[PDB]
Amino acid sequence: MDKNWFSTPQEIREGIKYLSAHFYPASIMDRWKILKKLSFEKAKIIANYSLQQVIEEIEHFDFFNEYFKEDPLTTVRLPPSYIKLFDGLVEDFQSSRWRENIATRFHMITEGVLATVGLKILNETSRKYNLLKFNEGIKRIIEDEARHVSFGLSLIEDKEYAVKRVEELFPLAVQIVKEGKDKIEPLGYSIQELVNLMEELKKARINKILGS
Ligand SMILES: [Fe+3]
Repeated sequence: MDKNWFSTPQEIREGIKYLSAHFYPASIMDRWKILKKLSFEKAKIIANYSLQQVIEEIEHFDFFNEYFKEDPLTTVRLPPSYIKLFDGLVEDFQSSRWRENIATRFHMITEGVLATVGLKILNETSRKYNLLKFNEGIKRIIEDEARHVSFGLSLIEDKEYAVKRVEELFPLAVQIVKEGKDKIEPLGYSIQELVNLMEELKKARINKILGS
C-alpha cells in the first residue's frame, strides 16, 4: 500500500475504496463463489487466451486484496444494480449460449464499459494524489483489460444477437454508476459526464462488433 495513502484526504480514500470494491467486492464476493468453478470450466473448454484471462482476473483480485490489507474493502457496500449484474453473469455461465452471453455481459459491458470508466477514474485520481504503486497497478489492469475486451470480440459470432445484448444490458451499467453518485462526486467527477462517456463506449463496442 502506498506510504502516502493515509495522508490522502478522507473523501478521496473513500471514493477510491468504493470504486476498487467494484473490482474486488470483498463485502459480498462469497455470493458468487460459483463463478470460480464456472470460469475455470469454460476456460478449459475454449482453452486459448481464456486461460490467461482467468489467471489475469485472479491477479487483479490479488492486487486489490494486497493493496487494501491495511484499509480493507469489506467496509464497502456494493450497489443493488451491481449485485444484479453479477447474479446475471452466474445465469449466463449456466446458459445454453454461454459464450455469447458472457462475452456481451462480461467482456463488452463489464470490461468494455463499466471497468473502462472505473479504471479511468482510479488512474486519474491515483495520479493526482501521487499514489504511485496503486497507479501502476491500475495501468497494468487497463492494459490487461484492453486484451480482455479484444478477446471477448473474438467469442462473438452472431453480431445481431450480441449488439441487442449490449443494448439490453447497458441501462443496468448506467444505474451502477448513478448509484455511486455520492462516493464518486467527491472525487471531482460529473455523473452526467461519466454517463456520456459510457454512451460513447457502448457505441464504440457496438461498432467493433459490427465491423468484425
Ligand atoms: Fe478483465
